Amino acid sequence: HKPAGQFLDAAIDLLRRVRDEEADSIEAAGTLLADTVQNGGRLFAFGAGHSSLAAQDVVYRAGGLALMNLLTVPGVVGIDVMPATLGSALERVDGLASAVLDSSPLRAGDALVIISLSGRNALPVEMAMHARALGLRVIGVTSVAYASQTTSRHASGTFLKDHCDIVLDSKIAVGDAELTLDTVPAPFAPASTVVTAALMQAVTATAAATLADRGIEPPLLRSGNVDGGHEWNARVLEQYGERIFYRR
Ligand SMILES: O=C(O)[C@H](O)[C@@H](O)[C@H](O)[C@H](O)COP(=O)(O)O
Repeated sequence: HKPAGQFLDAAIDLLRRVRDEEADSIEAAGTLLADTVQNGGRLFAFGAGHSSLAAQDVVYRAGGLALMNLLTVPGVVGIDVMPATLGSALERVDGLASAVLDSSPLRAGDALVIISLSGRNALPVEMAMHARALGLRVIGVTSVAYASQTTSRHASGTFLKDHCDIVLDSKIAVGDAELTLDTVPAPFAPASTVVTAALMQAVTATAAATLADRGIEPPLLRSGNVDGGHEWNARVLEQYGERIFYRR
């Protein structure tokens, strides 16, 4: 009955829904990442604001693939921007996504994951449209419910899900808040980062296992906070440096 238990039970139920409903899509996404690695392509992940947190969770990560890179749009990487409200305004700016993609090392055949719960703003929609125009394969992590219950804020009238090769449904109901209290007018307690981080790890774990099953040793990193982790990782980062853009 207490709020903590209600929230955690809501988050568990959402993870169960992802496990039971998105198993085949997670497999397809992990397979696309493994194909891209095998074929010599690069891997990138993007999200704006709090959707950036799931993208970051798979980059330079203990237990994660060394080959996953972050596509950084300045001002929308997490909520670090001053003022934080500028992050929200930048999600509406047409042309930011193309500036960032065109400057990046992404090329035809690469894979880009785009995390956007709503999928409705100009920046993630444009990011997907322009990435596909550049020949990238695009995986979206998005709550498809928003596409029927909200209006697109992109000029095209379309949502992120309309421009993805693979769509992973992150299930969160409109409002991104799992609890209500009779005395309290706004809902509270968002689970979207819990779910998207979990979805992202399921995808990259699938990619790692798929590489392994093909006789390809997955380039996995170890935690730098267990003795010996940084030495292990140094080997891996050097080995795959050509497709890694967060170090040299
Ligand atoms: O207001 C909210 O819903 C979040 O606090 C906000 O930071 C969100 O994470 C970004 O606006 C990106 O939203 P999308 O994930 O829908 O792209």
